[PDB]
Amino acid sequence: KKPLFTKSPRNSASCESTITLQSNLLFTYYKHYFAGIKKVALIGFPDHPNKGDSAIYVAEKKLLDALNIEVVYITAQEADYSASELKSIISDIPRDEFALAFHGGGNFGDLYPDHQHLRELVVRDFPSFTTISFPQSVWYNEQQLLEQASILYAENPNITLVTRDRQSYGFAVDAFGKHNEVLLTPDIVFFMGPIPEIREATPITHDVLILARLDTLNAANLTYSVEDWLLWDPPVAQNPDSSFDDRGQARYEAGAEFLASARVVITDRLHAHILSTLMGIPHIVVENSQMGKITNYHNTWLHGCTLDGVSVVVDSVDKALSLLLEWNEAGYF
Amino acid sequence: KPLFTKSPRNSASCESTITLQSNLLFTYYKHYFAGIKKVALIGFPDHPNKGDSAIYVAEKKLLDALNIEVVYITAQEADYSASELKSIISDIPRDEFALAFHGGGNFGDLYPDHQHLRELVVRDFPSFTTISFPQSVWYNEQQLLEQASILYAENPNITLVTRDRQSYGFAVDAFGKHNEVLLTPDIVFFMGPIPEIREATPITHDVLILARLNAANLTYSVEDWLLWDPPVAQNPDSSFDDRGQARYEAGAEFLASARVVITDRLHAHILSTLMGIPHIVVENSQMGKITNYHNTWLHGCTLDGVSVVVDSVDKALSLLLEWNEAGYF
Ligand SMILES: [Zn+2]
Repeated sequence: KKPLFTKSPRNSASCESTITLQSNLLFTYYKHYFAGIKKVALIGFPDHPNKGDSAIYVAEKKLLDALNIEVVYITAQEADYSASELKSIISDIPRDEFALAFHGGGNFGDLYPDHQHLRELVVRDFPSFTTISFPQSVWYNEQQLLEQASILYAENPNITLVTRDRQSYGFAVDAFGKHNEVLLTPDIVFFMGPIPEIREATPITHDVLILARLDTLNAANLTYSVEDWLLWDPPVAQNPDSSFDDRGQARYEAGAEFLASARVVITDRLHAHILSTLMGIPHIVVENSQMGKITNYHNTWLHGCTLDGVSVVVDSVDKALSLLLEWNEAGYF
Repeated sequence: KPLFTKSPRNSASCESTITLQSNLLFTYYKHYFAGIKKVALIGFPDHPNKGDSAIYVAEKKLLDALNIEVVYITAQEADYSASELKSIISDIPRDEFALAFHGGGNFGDLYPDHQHLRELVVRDFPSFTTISFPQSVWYNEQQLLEQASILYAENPNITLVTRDRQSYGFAVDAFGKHNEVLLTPDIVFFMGPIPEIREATPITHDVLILARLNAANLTYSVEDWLLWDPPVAQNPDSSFDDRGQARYEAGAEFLASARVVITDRLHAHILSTLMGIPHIVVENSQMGKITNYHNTWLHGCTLDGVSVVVDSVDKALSLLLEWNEAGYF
């Protein structure tokens, strides 16, 4: 009953509506495109410390569970991929009940040839199945790399590409839109819905958390942490005998608790921004890169969460601190 | 009972696609019309184009489904009255009233009057929930784009809805700094499957060529659905609703008179899809008048017996014959 953002109740209603909209669109799109599917192989599981990519995995599980679809196989990298093992797993499954699902996020571009290569390997071993991605960021600065990657999608018109932001959508359409369906949906993590439970369960350890690149102790009676949520990793994730699911769950929960430790967050990471929004943690986001790592997504989907006490975007970390103080005297956290 | 009876398996795929588009329209507009009870429709198409009138009826249908009443309609500047609209909304709470821009292809170089009416209405009535029905949007001329951009920059509350990929990309680059821009299906898909009017209309010709070999035994008509107009639409004492309804129904019956349609019009293509009439679509222009929309939304209706796109009218005839011997119509 109570607002997601306590301390900014009227503005909270607008962002809660926006969360619900994104969650419904995800369901509506994926219910349709997974019609008839009962079992799925997940391709490109993020077996590495990035908290946002693991949160993407958990939200993918949640959506698949909501559609009564079972994950019967997972591959992270080429090294752990086995065509024989996957061939045997799907031998007993009717063709129209099985799909290939590409793990979403920012794994489609110049910097991610291994992720693309795994997609190529799996689709060519198992062609003519319902094949679709979870919502991706997509961009190639280099034509040569784009031309290479385009052959897979041209030769397999059944593959449906899902993008999560307007710039990725426009790029995907121009590059692959002749042969493949291209969609624009929200980021899958919004299917988790409001998750204030974890905000309330986690004890507050600092007043502010700075999850961004850089110091200045403006002593307005506020403690702060300048930690990075990359690098460090839950011990369970470091275990080789642990399952993919265990690693992804642990990394998601760890990342969520990490943000919950503060009353306000300053961040330049998209999924620190997304998760804080879902948990009802007030936060300022810093767009300090070119490209648009934050702003491409934000301007596509989150206009309704762009409010005082909820979430705001600024062009620098110094601007974030200034606004933080206004929020403090306003009592937004 | 399939929508496309002579292509039952392929019909299922296109019916799903219709349902998807209808649900997205509802989901988006339910959200963005939250709290709204009454609406003024701006840019009503008071002219013979059948597709634009079909857009109007679908707009009515959606508004009715959200329990929203249309309390005012303006087609052109000549019939617009600020005083009349001001008095109509005087007793309505601010947050219960919205301005709704009539959708379709009325946003670009060729449509300065449509844009001008939008400018007039928003500046007389600023700070209301303001949103468009799904539009096609493109400006070839920078000078015209720059002029039209001022309205949307000065009124950040306006939400722009586009109906295709290219329009969305254009709208985003041009207006995306200040305004929300959406990509939804074309509003006419909220009508859902309408085979009733296909079944009610008697077949007059075998083929209808609605665009710019004969025997083996196929009759054909090369009519244009512009120009001619139901007599009720020509009546000045008729209401906007009557004209729009009549023009929609007339356009629908016109397509229903054939067993197959060849067309180069987007809404002949859309309506034929909804009615379950097999048809071939011809993309004979440069702009992508058909293909921008089709490739955004209708991959699932791109099947034999349902609907196919080709680059010329000659190609359409060739495929028609394959469909005839297959028995797709
Ligand atoms: Zn004028």
